[PDB]
Amino acid sequence: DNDPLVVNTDKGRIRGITVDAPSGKKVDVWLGIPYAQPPVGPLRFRHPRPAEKWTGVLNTTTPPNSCVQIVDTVFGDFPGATMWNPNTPLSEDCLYINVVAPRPRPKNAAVMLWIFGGGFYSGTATLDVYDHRALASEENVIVVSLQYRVASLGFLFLGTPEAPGNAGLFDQNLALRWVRDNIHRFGGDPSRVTLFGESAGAVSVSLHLLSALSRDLFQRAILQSGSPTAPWALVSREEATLRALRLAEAVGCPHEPSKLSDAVECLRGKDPHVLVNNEWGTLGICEFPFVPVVDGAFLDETPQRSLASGRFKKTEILTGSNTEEGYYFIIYYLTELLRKEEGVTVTREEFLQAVRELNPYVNGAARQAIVFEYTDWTEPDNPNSNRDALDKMVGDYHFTCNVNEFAQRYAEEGNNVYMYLYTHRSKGNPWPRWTGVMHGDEINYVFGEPLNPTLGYTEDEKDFSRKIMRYWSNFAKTGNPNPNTASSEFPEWPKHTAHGRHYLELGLNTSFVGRGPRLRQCAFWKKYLPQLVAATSN
Amino acid sequence: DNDPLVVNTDKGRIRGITVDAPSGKKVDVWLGIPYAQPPVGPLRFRHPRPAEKWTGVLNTTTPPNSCVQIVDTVFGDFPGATMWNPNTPLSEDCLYINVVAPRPRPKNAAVMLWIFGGGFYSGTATLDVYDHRALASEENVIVVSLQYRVASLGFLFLGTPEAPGNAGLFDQNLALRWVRDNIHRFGGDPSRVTLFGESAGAVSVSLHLLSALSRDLFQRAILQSGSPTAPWALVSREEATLRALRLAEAVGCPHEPSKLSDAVECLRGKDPHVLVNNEWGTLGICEFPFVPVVDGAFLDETPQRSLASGRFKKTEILTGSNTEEGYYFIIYYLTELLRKEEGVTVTREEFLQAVRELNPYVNGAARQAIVFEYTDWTEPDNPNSNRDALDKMVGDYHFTCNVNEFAQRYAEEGNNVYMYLYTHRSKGNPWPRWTGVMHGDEINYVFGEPLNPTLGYTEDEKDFSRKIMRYWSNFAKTGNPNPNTASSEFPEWPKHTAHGRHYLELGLNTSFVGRGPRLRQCAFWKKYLPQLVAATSN
Ligand SMILES: *[C@@H]1O[C@H](CO)[C@@H](O[C@@H]2O[C@H](CO)[C@@H](O)[C@H](O)[C@H]2NC(C)=O)[C@H](O)[C@H]1NC(C)=O
Ligand SMILES: *[C@@H]1O[C@H](CO)[C@@H](O[C@@H]2O[C@H](CO)[C@@H](O)[C@H](O)[C@H]2NC(C)=O)[C@H](O)[C@H]1NC(C)=O
Ligand SMILES: *[C@@H]1O[C@H](CO)[C@@H](O)[C@H](O)[C@H]1NC(C)=O
Ligand SMILES: *[C@@H]1O[C@H](CO)[C@@H](O)[C@H](O)[C@H]1NC(C)=O
Ligand SMILES: [Co+2]
Ligand SMILES: [Co+2]
Repeated sequence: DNDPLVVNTDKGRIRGITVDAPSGKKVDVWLGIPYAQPPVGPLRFRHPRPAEKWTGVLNTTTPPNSCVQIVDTVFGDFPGATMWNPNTPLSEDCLYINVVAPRPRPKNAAVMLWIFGGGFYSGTATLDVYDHRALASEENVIVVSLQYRVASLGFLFLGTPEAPGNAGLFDQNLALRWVRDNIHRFGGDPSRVTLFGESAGAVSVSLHLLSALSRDLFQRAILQSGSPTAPWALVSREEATLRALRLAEAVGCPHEPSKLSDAVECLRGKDPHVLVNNEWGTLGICEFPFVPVVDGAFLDETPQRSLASGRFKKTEILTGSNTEEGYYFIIYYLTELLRKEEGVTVTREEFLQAVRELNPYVNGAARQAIVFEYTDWTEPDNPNSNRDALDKMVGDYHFTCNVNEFAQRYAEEGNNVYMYLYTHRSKGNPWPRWTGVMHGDEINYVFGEPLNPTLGYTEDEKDFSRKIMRYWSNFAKTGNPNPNTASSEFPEWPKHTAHGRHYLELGLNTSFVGRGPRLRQCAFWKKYLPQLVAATSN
Repeated sequence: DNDPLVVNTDKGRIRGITVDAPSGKKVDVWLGIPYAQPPVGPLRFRHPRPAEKWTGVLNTTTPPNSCVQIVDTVFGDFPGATMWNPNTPLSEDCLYINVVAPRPRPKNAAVMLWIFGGGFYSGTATLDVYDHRALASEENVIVVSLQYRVASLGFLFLGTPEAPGNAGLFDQNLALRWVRDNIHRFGGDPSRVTLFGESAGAVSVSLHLLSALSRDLFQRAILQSGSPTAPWALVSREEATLRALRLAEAVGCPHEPSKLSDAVECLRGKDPHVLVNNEWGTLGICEFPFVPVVDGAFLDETPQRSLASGRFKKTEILTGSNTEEGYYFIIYYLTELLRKEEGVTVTREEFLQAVRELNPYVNGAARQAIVFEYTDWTEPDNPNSNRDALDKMVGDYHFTCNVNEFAQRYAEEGNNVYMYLYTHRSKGNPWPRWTGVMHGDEINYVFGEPLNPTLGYTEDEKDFSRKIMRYWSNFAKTGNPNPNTASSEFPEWPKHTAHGRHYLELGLNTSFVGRGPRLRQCAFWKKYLPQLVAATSN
């Protein structure tokens, strides 16, 4: 065909469509490309099979079905909560890819590949926050995104072939293989694939750097507020086996570790919606029932041992955190304290009880170390500072410091690292003004949501999106976010070197280069408190 | 006599002398006024008796004998060390008072009463650094000072009547009773006696607020680098007996706790220089062999209990610290490392060894907390930063944090407190460059030593001296260092209130107002580490 919209993929022909960006610059899109067999019936829980080849021309004009997942209804139809809720029908047949190329169609352009986040229980590529048209057109890159299986449906583990674990990661892996085989046909370069993700998506990106099966499938990596050394990122084979049995028990299935065939058989027979709804039992803050696991094929060691020994992809990294990571998770957890309303505060007594609840696995002498490290000693009983203390202890432990470990371990092995601290509140932010720069706020600006003027983003926010979109794309192209010839509009992002630990603050009216971020609080979590538990355990 | 230089005291007459203050201005001085029977022979170690009345007119014109103590000759003749050594001849007959009045002679002026410091083992009022002429003449106040017994001669305890303890403080108490009975005859107000001291002199001054015996002998208090809850300020009455028995053992006297009369008798017979030069056995950093004790008369409870209950004088307080309180004591103690020379530094392993030797009583799980709290996580193995960390751990624990606690409890019992942080180096400081603003560095400036034209102080340093001399004298006069009308050259010193905890930075080119200072580091020593040791120690 002389038509550019039709593209001969390795398994068949697909017809795309030309779509207007919100900027007014046209782009070619291909939405809902089948990259794998629908994991249905006996294929549930297992690793994906490549899609059966088709005869004729399939129209890839519609956003695909999202994977079966729970829906966030705790705050009803609250725009800040519902923006992450899935916007396409929930189906087990969710294994699809979306490609968006700029106009005119490039030759061998840099490929930016988005892997979504939702604590490995939720999320989808089809959300409007992940719109590719801005990032593609404004920066001249092939923006790609994929669906992977989430929750128990993508991460059930029993230490058996029929529930081998990491099925969601192998979904991502098979998509990376697809991009390598086919993205050149859409105007991309297979050798310049940059993986970028947020939260569990950023964790996923880090596991792809560590893993052997995906070591030769991409080039560079961006990691927004996530890393493979996070407490929640992985779970042990011993605990993962028990939770699958708990799921079977809760759903009404045979749930004995002696005979594990009977459990999976009926689990595959159950409705996928009742399966996901009965996952959440008694779990603490920021720990998710079904997440990645050290299986043997994808990963054959814990990410710490890979990181300690130095066994990871020798490539550039761009990573970072936000100032208020914890609040989002302490909103959904701790519901009675921290209500979704304006001007909430925490009294010292309420703060003292929260460290017990937010850290239920630590002795008591360790809990004394936590109350000292996270206290505003200028005004110890300040209701606003005590609320802030809760955000930081959760945010540092579960996100910021784990990004720092990963980034610092990449630095002192020779690779160039570029750390950010995202410090900006959107002017019309639906959440309370005390919540600050929450986990996932950066996403709105990296994907060019302010360039859509039908949303009421300011002029400086539009300039700020254009600013960080360049850093992201510049890095994906050449391995440096910095421009070729420096500018006042585009300040210097220095390397996060091992000896220096520098980072660039990302905000409206700044270019402040700090060091860390928050090295003392991370030193607490990663060095001090571990040996304090080791000392006081006996 | 209508001659003004003579004054008929309660025990006789004395004649003073007119002399020039270094500046050029003229003052009346009365040097070596006896206030006690020489504590000689039977009266050694016991509390002082008042002076026997004399006939005629005593020529009170020569500076008094310094009390028996050791001479600092580890560095030989280093000007920075020899300035604290005694400049008048050593004698047991040392219980004298100095009075210096400005001209024209006032009528009912504020009395600024100086108590010196030397770890309760050393010091004298006659030192050229404590030059009263400049202060008196510049601020129009009656500057008074006194000689109190130091070392074992001043503070020996065996729990007997013949060695009751606190003789040095009872010397000060009697000296305060003299100033109350007599200072109206020199032109001073007995009701406006403001005590002021540094190091152990500030401790002394602080205990006078606590004490029942000296409660009604003065008005206000100024406290430089000192506090009654300092670890070195007092020792236990249990320990202090053992200290005396070890001193008796060293000199060759009976050291049997069953028979204490033979010990004190034998000790009374020995030469006073033998006694002082055999006190320093195996004592760690910032802990002195003979210091104050809870006796029953001067103090009938520990300073911590009196602060717990609010049992102290209801008045104003002007207290503070310097930035580098520790180095001075880390130079003399621990001399193999950190020696007296330019550009010295401490490596990580030397820091790790230093924390063991500067805190040898803690259990090791506590050492991990100290190293964590006093390491620069920006650059953990920086030799400069590891050195400064040693200054702080000693400077905080022994000085800064006890000053803060005393100011805090005062502030939150409704008293008007004023906190400072002295941050200024003399331009011609003989000590090394790395030492910074060391312990007792402010004394030269509060006493008006920069106004001496034979010395080479800068004109900015002369202004800075006149600046703080005004604050001090304003406080002594009114209970507030800030001037009435609020001058532009004199910045606002806000009250160190219980809620805010504001302190003024005292430097050349700064009027910076902070919080604390070092509240986080003081919460470590006073809040966290105490409950750690109790958690860990079995
Ligand atoms: C989309 O697929 C459908 C069916 O698989 C096709 O839709 C038709 O194609 C042409 C497009 O100009 C028109 O006749 C109608 O829109 C549809 N007619 C019929 C008979 O199906 C088509 O192959 C694909 N879309 C396009 C734009 O080619
Ligand atoms: C210091 O004391 C002396 C002796 O009590 C005072 O009297 C002087 O005594 C000497 C004898 O050594 C006579 O030569 C002088 O004439 C006396 N001096 C005066 C001024 O009368 C002496 O007055 C006292 N010192 C001062 C400065 O008055
Ligand atoms: C913010 O920008 C303004 C000029 O637009 C300028 O004052 C400065 O760069 C920033 N403001 C500060 C640092 O107060
Ligand atoms: C204090 O420092 C500032 C720096 O901005 C300078 O302008 C000023 O001249 C300094 N003060 C004096 C008295 O020199
Ligand atoms: Co059962
Ligand atoms: Co013996």
